[PDB]
Amino acid sequence: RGLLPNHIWQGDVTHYKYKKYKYCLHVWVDTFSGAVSVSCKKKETSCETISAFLQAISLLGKPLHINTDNGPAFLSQEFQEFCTSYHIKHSTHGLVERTNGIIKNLLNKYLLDCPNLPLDNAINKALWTLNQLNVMNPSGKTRWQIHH
Amino acid sequence: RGLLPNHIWQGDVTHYKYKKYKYCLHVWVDTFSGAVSVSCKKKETSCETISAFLQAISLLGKPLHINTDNGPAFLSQEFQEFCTSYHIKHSTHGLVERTNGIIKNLLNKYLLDCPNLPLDNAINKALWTLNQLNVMNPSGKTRWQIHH
Amino acid sequence: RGLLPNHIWQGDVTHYKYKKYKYCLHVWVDTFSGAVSVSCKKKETSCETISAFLQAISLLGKPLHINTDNGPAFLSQEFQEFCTSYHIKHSTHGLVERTNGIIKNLLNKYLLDCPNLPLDNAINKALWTLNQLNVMNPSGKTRWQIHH
Ligand SMILES: [Mg+2]
Ligand SMILES: [Mg+2]
Ligand SMILES: [Mg+2]
Repeated sequence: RGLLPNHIWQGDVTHYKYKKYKYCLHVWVDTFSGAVSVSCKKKETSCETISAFLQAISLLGKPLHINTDNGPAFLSQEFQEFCTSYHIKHSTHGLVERTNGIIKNLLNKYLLDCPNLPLDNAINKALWTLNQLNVMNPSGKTRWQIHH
Repeated sequence: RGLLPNHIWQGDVTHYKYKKYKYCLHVWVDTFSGAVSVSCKKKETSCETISAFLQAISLLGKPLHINTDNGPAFLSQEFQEFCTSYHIKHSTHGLVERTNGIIKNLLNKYLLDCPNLPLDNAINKALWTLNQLNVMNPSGKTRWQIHH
Repeated sequence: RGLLPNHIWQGDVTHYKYKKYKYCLHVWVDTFSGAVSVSCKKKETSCETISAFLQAISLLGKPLHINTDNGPAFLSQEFQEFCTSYHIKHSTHGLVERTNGIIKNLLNKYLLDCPNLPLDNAINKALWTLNQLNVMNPSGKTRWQIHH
């Protein structure tokens, strides 16, 4: 739906069980490039949501428009004030699901390749692998090449 | 005073009290874009000054010319050798104060939003928020957009 | 041998003794820009090799072609599958040695400047110093300027 990179992003929190803890993967994806940010958090309150959103922006640039679900972190006064103050349009009207699934498959593969190592490493390598290594179809480009 | 990004930077150390420790915020700011680096350090010796300066350069690019105060870390043989070896003009002739103040206000806001979380997180989110989110006047651009 | 940045990289693991432990510096260098990645690892199995290679790619971009020695991490089924899946040509035919030496000299200098601080800090500052600060001859440019 975005017409160029950083026009319109989609965001949701998805859940990932590892060692009997259910982590909150905060996931943002550009609707034009398919480029992704994901932050592994223990929670999904406004303090973690704003934080993941800043991580995403540091990696992808500032979006003009974000679309989320009606989850309460996204509807909090803290998140609306953030978006208003920094001129980010926020609406609340599949890309994220499909991106979640690709993330989780890479995350699982990296956990098994390196079982000794922390969850954060696997998330990181999943993230960078998807954006920079993965060649997309029909374009022949990576998300990173289309985005930047 | 700089004519384009990375022509001339201003640098100083400012102090920030948190939990009865006075941290040294090493702050560099581009005089053209207003783009900022800040590193939270426990000290301001040459080893920390060179380190913050490398953090700044990794984030902003290499400057042609830096201007500092006469603080001893900046006048150390270690810092002069660094600047000489890598062809960075160093002179020792408000932008930093005003930038300090904006940093500290964002840092305080993030500490109160997230009281449970470490100082480093608040510094980081202050830093990225100021460079990438904040829209400057009359230009309508962020520091990041002007700088890069 | 590369005709522009990210055409052809050279990679090897070199060893660095610090406090009676022999670390594995995984080193990648672009044959055109001379730009470098180095990751300090405890080991050189496929899990660490793929990880250092992702660190390198995050910093330098995705290469078309990599050349390594016949070390077993590079010949592992895991590393060949990685290269095949993401369309990176891998051959197994001085740049790395000379780069190792420059890295190690900067690493030693930073350890002595800051003896109190961890090895990882010295590696990091060595890495960024070499890519961004060091002016190369006859070009007058840093590795970073040529690469990006
Ligand atoms: Mg949701
Ligand atoms: Mg001072
Ligand atoms: Mg070898």
